[PDB]
Amino acid sequence: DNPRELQVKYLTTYQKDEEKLSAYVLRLEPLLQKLVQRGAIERDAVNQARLDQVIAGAVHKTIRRELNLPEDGPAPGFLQLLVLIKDYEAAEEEEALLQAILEG
Repeated sequence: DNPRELQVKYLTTYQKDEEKLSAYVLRLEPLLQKLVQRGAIERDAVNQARLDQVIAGAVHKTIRRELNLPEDGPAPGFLQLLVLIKDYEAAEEEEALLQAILEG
């Protein structure tokens, strides 16, 4: 309920085994915006905070590279990050289709 408790819950929210990364980011977003409301995070840090937790919580332990995002660079906005993830998930689906076919 209080800001620290909200922070702990956000930081310990992790991507589920069979959850799409895009669904994961969508699930995180309300929690992040609530943290902004309660003063636990400043507006100007939101994008970085978002990216950080995606990186921390993702099943893919090197997702920052898969999305071609470099450290130190500026954090993408919400919609930009979602589009990067959509493109990534499309490519992953292509790889899965190929594996299923070759397995014929």
